[PDB]
Amino acid sequence: EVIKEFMRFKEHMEGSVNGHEFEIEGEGEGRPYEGTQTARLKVTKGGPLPFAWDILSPQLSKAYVKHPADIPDYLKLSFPEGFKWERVMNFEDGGVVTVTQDSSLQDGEFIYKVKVRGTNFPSDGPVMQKKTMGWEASSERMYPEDGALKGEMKMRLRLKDGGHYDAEVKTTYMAKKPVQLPGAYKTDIKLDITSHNEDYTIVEQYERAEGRHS
Repeated sequence: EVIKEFMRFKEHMEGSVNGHEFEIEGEGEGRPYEGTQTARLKVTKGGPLPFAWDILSPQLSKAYVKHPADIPDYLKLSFPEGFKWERVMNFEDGGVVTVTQDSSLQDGEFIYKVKVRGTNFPSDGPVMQKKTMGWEASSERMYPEDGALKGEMKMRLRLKDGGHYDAEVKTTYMAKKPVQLPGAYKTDIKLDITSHNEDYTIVEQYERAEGRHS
């Protein structure tokens, strides 16, 4: 089995949000079959970012999702070659983030290359004003479509005030080879920022995800 009970990953992210370019590198580790992982991230160009780290967090690892045996683990099955994913997040106030990402397994470690593009966030919004405080747990609706695996969910970012700032998120996950697509199901996910420096140029995150029938 190429995917061991303990697996590390290395990741590179580049992109821009509202004209601000940046780059981030990260290294993480986790238990793929347990659906858990952590990562140490750092801004390597463009720091400090003038927008909420929260919008980048979900872009930083689907090989780490616990699945019952009766649900094909399409994304795990896709390794070592890997899979690619593209996403769009439509924020309630007009902000948008589109992402393209490549995942592969090279020499016992996952390699992630991510490109993010965010635009149209109001300068007085919670994103550009950094007033968000992490995501509430989500439940992504997974389903096979067009020979790919799709994911649909509304995500809620906590607002420093006490409210929430929402996003309708749509993701397409496509294995590099036609590994077995599963039927429709749901994945409960929770991502936590467990540590960060004041200006978020150094940040640590944890995420637990588990697939279950809907």
